[PDB]
Amino acid sequence: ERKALVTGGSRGIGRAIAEALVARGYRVAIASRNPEEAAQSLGAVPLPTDLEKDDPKGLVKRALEALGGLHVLVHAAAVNVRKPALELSYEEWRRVLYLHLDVAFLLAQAAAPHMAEAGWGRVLFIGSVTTFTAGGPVPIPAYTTAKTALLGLTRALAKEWARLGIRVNLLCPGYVETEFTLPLRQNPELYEPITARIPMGRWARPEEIARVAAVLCGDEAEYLTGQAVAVDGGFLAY
Amino acid sequence: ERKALVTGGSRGIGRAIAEALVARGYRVAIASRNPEEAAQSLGAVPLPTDLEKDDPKGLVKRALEALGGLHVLVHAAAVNVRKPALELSYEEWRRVLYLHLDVAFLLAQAAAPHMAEAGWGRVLFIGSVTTFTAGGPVPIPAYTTAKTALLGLTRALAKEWARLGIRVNLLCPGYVETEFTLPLRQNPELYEPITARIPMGRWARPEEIARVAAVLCGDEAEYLTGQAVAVDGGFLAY
Repeated sequence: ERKALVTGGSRGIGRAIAEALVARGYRVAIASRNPEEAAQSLGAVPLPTDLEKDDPKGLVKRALEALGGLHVLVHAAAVNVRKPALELSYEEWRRVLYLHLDVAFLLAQAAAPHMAEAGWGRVLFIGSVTTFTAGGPVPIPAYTTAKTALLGLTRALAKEWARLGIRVNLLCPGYVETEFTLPLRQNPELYEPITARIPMGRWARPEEIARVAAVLCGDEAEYLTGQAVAVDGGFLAY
Repeated sequence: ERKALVTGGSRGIGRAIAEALVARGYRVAIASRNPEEAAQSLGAVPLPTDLEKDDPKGLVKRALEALGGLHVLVHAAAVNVRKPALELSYEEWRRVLYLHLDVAFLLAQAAAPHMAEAGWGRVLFIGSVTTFTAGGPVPIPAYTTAKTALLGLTRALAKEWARLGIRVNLLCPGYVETEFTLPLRQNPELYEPITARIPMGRWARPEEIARVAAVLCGDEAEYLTGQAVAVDGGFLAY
């Protein structure tokens, strides 16, 4: 019954979330550069797009038309430039901040009217342990800044749209085994020091993160809004 | 299949959580001073006890024997002495800190071995918006201290028991309509200023809080531990 749009939905965390939503009976549309194969496999509508360049408003419009409505928005698209601040160019800084933060704002702003019309909505932004820390041995200042900024956006939008029936939250996955994080998992100087700080002693599978994402996209979150929910195996608590 | 013990389970938030767990197929035991009627109504095992005086270890033992095991512990017992610090006696301070914090530690410490034996466990402590603030117009310094202390205990136990298959989290309900909070709801000078800060514009029903509690007591929290999850209608984000 609920209609959902998941960006970065062809692989990694986004894919896992899309699968979880389909399992809940939601009509799902996934956006990424080449979502065709994943969409057919998951049972979702494919929406090819380059979110680093294409107008976000346009993607929301395409989702509304493809689904016949829009109640849920999950922005799980991922990109990164893992370079220290003094090496990072402004173009690279902007690339990371645009996709993670500006697009988050633009997508949510475009989706809200439709959720309000339905009187029910769920916006789920994707954070990180870097929403609360700086990534430790990994040089990701731009990513850290963007993922922390999302907590402010989450609070701001949650505050303004609560009366409209929309809940806005920030799911903060910990260290997860995906293609996106391979550079970290393959480097011992990164993987070892990080994993030693995870009480559960292992990285997460995307599906384990998606279990919580589904909750934040359902009736379970009726009175839950403007919050970050960290699913990190105990990393931050360590 | 899962066996759960819920303190403060005859009314308010505890009762709602017990109901939610029974709905999930869990075998539940509720503890409070007079749980008989509620237990019969909910379909749970009654465990009469005065947690402000009776040895917590004894209650856990009684739960294990009544349920045939123990996988879940929810400490939702509630008490308060709403007096400013300069008026509060040490006895009153200790009354609040003992029931909310010391008993939390003692119950969890006693339950952990059984959860570890089963290789799966969920400990859910109950926080408050006072885990992050001081209660605003309400004079509750002891309660604030205890509910904030629980976040430290949550992190500490989560860190040590993660490898044992136990997840430990702090559910922080916002302003909820229960008998316990009537003094706040009945006073305009308290209710009005507080509610004006809740984006959703209303207090929660216990059942709405329980929806999230159930998640934190299930497989959805497999990779979620050592965290606080606030379900407050947007109050803290405001």
